[PDB]
Amino acid sequence: VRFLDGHTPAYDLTYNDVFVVPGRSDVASRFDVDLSTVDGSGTTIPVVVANMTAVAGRRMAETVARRGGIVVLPQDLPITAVSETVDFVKSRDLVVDTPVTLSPEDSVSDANALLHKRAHGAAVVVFEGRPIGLVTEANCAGVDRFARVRDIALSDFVTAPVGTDPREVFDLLEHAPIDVAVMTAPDGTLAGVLTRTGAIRAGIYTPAVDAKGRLRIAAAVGINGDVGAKAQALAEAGADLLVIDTAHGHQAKMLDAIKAVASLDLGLPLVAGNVVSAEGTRDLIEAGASIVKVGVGPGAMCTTRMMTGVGRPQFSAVVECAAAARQLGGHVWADGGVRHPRDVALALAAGASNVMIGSWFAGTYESPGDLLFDRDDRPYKESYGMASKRAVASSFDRARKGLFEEGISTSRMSLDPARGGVEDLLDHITSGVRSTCTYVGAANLPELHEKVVLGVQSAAGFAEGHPLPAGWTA
Amino acid sequence: VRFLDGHTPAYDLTYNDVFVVPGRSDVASRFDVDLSTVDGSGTTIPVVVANMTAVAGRRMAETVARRGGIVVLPQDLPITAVSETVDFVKSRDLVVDTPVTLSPEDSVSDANALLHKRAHGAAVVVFEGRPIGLVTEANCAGVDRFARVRDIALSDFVTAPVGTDPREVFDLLEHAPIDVAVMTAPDGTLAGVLTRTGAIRAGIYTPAVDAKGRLRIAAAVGINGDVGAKAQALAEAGADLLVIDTAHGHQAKMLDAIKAVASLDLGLPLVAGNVVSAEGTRDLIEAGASIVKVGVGPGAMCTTRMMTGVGRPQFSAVVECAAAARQLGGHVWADGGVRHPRDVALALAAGASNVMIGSWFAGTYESPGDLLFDRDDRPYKESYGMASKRAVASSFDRARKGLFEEGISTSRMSLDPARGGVEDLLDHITSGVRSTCTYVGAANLPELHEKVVLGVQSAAGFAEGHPLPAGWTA
Amino acid sequence: VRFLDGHTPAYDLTYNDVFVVPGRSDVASRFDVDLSTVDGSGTTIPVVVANMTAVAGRRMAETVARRGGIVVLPQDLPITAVSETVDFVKSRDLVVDTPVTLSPEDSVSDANALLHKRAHGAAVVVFEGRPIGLVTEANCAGVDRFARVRDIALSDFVTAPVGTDPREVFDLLEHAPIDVAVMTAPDGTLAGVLTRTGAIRAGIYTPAVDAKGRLRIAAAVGINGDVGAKAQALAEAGADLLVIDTAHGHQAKMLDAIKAVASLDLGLPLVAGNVVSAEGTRDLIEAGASIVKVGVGPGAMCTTRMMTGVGRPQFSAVVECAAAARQLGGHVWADGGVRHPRDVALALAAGASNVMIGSWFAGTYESPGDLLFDRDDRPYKESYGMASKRAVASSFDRARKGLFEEGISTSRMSLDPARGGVEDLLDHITSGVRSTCTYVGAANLPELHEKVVLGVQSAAGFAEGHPLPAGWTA
Ligand SMILES: Nc1nc2c(ncn2[C@@H]2O[C@H](COP(=O)(O)OP(=O)(O)OP(=O)(O)O)[C@@H](O)[C@H]2O)c(=O)[nH]1
Ligand SMILES: Nc1nc2c(ncn2[C@@H]2O[C@H](COP(=O)(O)OP(=O)(O)OP(=O)(O)O)[C@@H](O)[C@H]2O)c(=O)[nH]1
Ligand SMILES: Nc1nc2c(ncn2[C@@H]2O[C@H](COP(=O)(O)OP(=O)(O)OP(=O)(O)O)[C@@H](O)[C@H]2O)c(=O)[nH]1
Ligand SMILES: Nc1nc2c(ncn2[C@@H]2O[C@H](COP(=O)(O)O)[C@@H](O)[C@H]2O)c(=O)[nH]1
Ligand SMILES: Nc1nc2c(ncn2[C@@H]2O[C@H](COP(=O)(O)O)[C@@H](O)[C@H]2O)c(=O)[nH]1
Ligand SMILES: Nc1nc2c(ncn2[C@@H]2O[C@H](COP(=O)(O)O)[C@@H](O)[C@H]2O)c(=O)[nH]1
Repeated sequence: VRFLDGHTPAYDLTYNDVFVVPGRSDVASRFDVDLSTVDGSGTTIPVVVANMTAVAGRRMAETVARRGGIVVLPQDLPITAVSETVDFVKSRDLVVDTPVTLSPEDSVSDANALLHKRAHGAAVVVFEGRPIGLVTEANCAGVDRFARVRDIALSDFVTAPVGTDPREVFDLLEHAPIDVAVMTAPDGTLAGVLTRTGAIRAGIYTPAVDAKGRLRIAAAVGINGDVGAKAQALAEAGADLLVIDTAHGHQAKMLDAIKAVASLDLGLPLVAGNVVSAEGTRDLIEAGASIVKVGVGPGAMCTTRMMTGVGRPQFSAVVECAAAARQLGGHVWADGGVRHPRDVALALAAGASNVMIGSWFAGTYESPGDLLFDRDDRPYKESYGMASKRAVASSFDRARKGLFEEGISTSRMSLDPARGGVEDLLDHITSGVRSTCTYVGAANLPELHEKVVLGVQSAAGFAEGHPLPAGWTA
Repeated sequence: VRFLDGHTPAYDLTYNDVFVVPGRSDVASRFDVDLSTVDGSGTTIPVVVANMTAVAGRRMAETVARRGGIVVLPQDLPITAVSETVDFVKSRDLVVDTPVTLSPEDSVSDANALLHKRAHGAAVVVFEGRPIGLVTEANCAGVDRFARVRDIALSDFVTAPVGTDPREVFDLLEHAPIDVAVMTAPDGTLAGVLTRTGAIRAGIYTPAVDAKGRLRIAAAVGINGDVGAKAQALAEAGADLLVIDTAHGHQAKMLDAIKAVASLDLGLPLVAGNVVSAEGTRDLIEAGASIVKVGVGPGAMCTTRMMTGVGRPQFSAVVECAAAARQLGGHVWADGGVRHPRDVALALAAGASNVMIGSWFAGTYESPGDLLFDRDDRPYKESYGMASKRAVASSFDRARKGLFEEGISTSRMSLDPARGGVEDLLDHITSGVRSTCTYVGAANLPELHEKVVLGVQSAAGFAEGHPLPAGWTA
Repeated sequence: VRFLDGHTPAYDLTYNDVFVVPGRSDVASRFDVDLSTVDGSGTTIPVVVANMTAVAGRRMAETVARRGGIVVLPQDLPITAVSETVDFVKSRDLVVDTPVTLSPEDSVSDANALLHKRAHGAAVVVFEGRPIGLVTEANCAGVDRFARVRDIALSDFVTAPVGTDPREVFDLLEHAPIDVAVMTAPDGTLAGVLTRTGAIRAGIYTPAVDAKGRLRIAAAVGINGDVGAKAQALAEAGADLLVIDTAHGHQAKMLDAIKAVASLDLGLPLVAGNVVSAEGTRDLIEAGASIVKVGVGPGAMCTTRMMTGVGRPQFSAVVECAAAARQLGGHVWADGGVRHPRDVALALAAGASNVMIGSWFAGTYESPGDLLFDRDDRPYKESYGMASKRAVASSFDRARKGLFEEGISTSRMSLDPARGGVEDLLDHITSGVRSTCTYVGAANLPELHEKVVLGVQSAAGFAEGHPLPAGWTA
């Protein structure tokens, strides 16, 4: 990248210490620029969900892939579970979202636990495939948590067939007291759900599709065991991207695993990490990987920076690894340290093909973790790190390792009471990246890398401006 | 009853204004006295659970009937639901309690919502009828609320066949880290659960059984509609006692309903209410009822005392109605106003055959209401009154009545963190009644009525002594 | 009245110390009993709004008279103001309520200050008489308080002509997101507003009408000055009842004023007060008054009980004055001390023709005082007493009296966040009185006096039962 004249700091910079100065801009609207990545991951937006078990899940995978991102399935899960997740994700529609389906035979608790699994805010109830009503939080607040759901269904809900123009759906939901509309198949069976905000998004975003036209999804494995067999098994079942993720990516085991996956000629683009050095990035590229994950240490749940002096400020690491990868035709991802949309924009301008986002997304409805309400009754979720799952390999055997593996750190990730959905932070991040592109004047992401000019700011320089409202950022 | 010389107050007395003075006592241990009632309800202890939908339920019915009480099924429930409740209650064992059964296919939320449905504190998991482990609160605290239960089962649990002496079970649970022991059938199938405290109680209490030997249960109906048909339907399905419960028991509709049930010659003893007058009690006895419920107004959720000057201090009402009923060979129950075991003892000495307890029991695990945790994270349940269900009889039709029916009052009934089970308040109440009998010197409940001497105390006289600890009383 | 045998207390009783015991009841539904008073005031419900400047006003007068009560215009107001109030009150419709009318030329502050002047919760906007939309609190929360109202009008509102059956209106508002429906004249001009709850009430209550068919209203004067001229002036302008109200009603000036008004032969029934003695009541009856107000001292803002030993427990005073008035064919009103509906029921059973309610009603939208929000942001109003206006008669002249007149006491009267309207407390009071009548078994108010049986309870006897929720009672 290009820095301002005289900006040659003697220290490595994180996101807070570096900024972007505007430049020659010819575009006007932020919809003119495109966010499609060129790394081969196929994402039309530069957002990638991390490999954390508290962030990556079925609902988040489907939701993010619908809006143009990709989600990496967490490492160390049964092959059956990840295969089922992939089948569900690629079985969903490209445009209409799937609501929370409940049969009247279910219990009220089965509703109250699922209304917050999606950003819709109101689950749907189906009877032999026919959607007969909606179930909201206000309906289940006063009822026993184990009465039949049929006691809670309300018949005031908007219906529309699949293929309906979102323009009409928006006006239908304009006067509807509930922001949820049921989309039904031409035979009347429930096909999905189209939120008013989701209806608006349907014309803005474009889903990341595979060669068949289904939602893209990524899977991950560790370096322990037969990495080749695990990668081949994940390839058999649906998979659009392979990510080899470890706490330390500059290991001999890392290179051996990359070589093992590359020798299988699966055709899937290969992603590895993490290294915060040009030497590590070029070594991983040479080993056969197509993409190199960068961040080790800036992870919001990563205690390596505190257990050990090992780490690096994220921005400088991304810049160096991006230069190293582009010298060899590879690509890199920024991993961790993503608290604000400015982090996404800064990492993308630093040369990353896209940005891998972790615990920030875990504080949303679509995250696999269950929603909790704190002492002050604010929506939040307890996000936790991968810990030993990123490291190399009886109860005594478990205790021998777990005594010295870094503890599973947990942070209270609060949701924004209004924009609590993952699509809402996707909107924030996409708006930020588009604003950065317009300010720079670049119409596409490689142009965003090429034309950006960066500068160094002090701690007080980070203080100016307006901070984010509650819940929009970690 | 007999009052002290010169104690002729000019005001009606509640429980707080009256006390018991000791007398000639020949018994020493409180196990020497028996608490069996003579009203025909068959309860070996004078505790009866109220007819409130927040107190009476399947679990409370079974638990209280096991320890010698009886529970009245709430009025205005479907015939199928009450029939299923009765079948379950009479299908359970007389000695061993039933634990919370979970299959490994269930979700973690289905456990976490049920561990607090019983006072055991740890649910059991069954696989094809074989109990394979226990599930406690500490196990489910850190796991996602929708993983399979099999991920939570712990194999450290005590096993013992049915018919095992509780003496051995107590010593088995002496060193067991979990206070829950699994009782299994001779073929290995799960038959029930025997808590250490429950094991101790098994030798103290004696269950209230019917003519067949199954747990007794009572059902209730209102005065609206075909009361005779409803009573006959409740008689067809298992039922050990019929309670006609209304907000006002001195009505012509009340007498007509009593006559209708009496003309059916069901044989079941008939209970009616509520009247706080001797004239009302004798009228209800003449109408055909065998038992008259007394309290109207002292109910902890009854807002009639505040909506209207209508009401009465509970103790004087119980004394007068007891005298009226005993003049005619009938029996009476104290209804409402039961906050402390002293209330039970005072009502029983006042002449009531047994005591009908309401919202105090609703603050327990066995109550049908779901357990909630307050702002300070203390276990409590939101108990609510019957409201319009105790009164005589489209959405407009519902709004016409509900606008003027008394609102469903709700109170924050806190559980005691240690003795939160309904059996624990049963132990407190039974210990109090036995202590009252020993202090009076009576070996049986009619002797408790006959030999008791009461006195009147001021508000300051209620201040002396030690108040109950948190959660033991409402 | 009749007390229980042995209930002969040595102290005068307030509402809290006395209760009602049920009796022979033949009626079942509380709509069977009628609440019409026989004192000649014409009120179909026993609720009368006090003479306090913080309670009696145009909106409260119209609202209470619509539901069957009467409101006494405060003493010491200009003749023009009370004449305008009377003309407005008698100019309104008997069934449909009038909403808050706003022209688009008005300011947003003129809306935000008026949305809380009525219990509707959403004002109406008219353009040349045509209602073009509604204005709610949520609409004005985010806008500058001085933009034009036209920027706030929302067109989603239900319309219905006058004479429409409330059955259809209820179903129309069933799915409407706003609880406010606009009632329009057959030519399209705005005629009033029919709230869903108001639509239900329209079939329950019956308005108190004059000989012409317009809403009844009462006016009040002091004893100072030419009381005859003031009464004649109030008679010229519309008036349905004359109330001579003073702090001390057993004065020679009181008798002289009563004689002066009686000599005018206005025909309007005459009400005077206040005396808490049989001698005072009979003296005021002899002086020419038809009704005697009783309470002096129990007033929630009356500091006479604290400045002076002068006063009386309200219930005993009402009983004695009721007996004194009925010995002479007169009638009495309970004045002050009305915190709960039980107070209304107890005073009515004590023999009062109806109940005069004060600061309890001032904590409502319809009260003339402006709504305030406290430190915790809870809706409340600062109710204040009449102070020197109830007593007999330059800045020095003002300071000479005001230094020794009792200070204007002020209390923080909180509204219930849900049922904050005066019609809602009217519903509570009417439901309480009807419940008392049904428990007693009386079908009409003189029968409620005749058939009621009362008893004395201690302070602990007042503790039993459930307290009111927040905001329902003072
Ligand atoms: N009735 C009903 N059950 C559902 C629905 N979605 C999920 N479930 C059930 O709830 C379980 C947990 O839901 P998931 O969201 O898949 O699980 P999770 O661990 O919370 O999150 P993921 O990582 O997305 O799997 C599923 O295995 C189903 O048994 C729904 O819409 N309706
Ligand atoms: N797996 C499992 N499900 C249970 C168990 N007990 C109850 N359930 C289920 O949970 C539902 C609610 O339990 P109940 O306690 O009967 O219902 P409630 O309304 O909370 O209380 P009750 O008044 O006692 O019925 C039942 O209808 C069953 O479907 C148990 O031990 N194991
Ligand atoms: N635009 C508009 N102005 C109103 C409305 N009602 C009252 N006002 C104006 O606001 C003033 C105060 O309203 P009122 O409620 O009559 O006065 P108050 O002193 O608050 O209470 P009252 O004792 O009922 O008179 C009136 O004199 C009118 O000028 C309304 O519906 N629309
Ligand atoms: N070493 C380590 N890294 C973690 C852990 N949990 C998450 N990470 C890293 O941090 C990233 C997410 O960081 P975030 O975007 O939440 O700031 C993950 O993609 C992963 O690279 C953990 O427990 N240990
Ligand atoms: N009028 C009335 N009585 C109630 C209500 N809920 C409970 N009760 C009465 O109060 C009794 C329980 O009182 P507790 O024992 O909780 O003080 C019940 O058995 C019933 O008689 C209600 O909503 N209204
Ligand atoms: N002496 C006196 N009585 C007052 C004052 N304000 C109200 N009152 C009395 O108290 C009554 C209202 O009492 P409430 O119904 O609010 O308890 C009024 O109708 C009036 O009789 C005041 O300032 N002084």
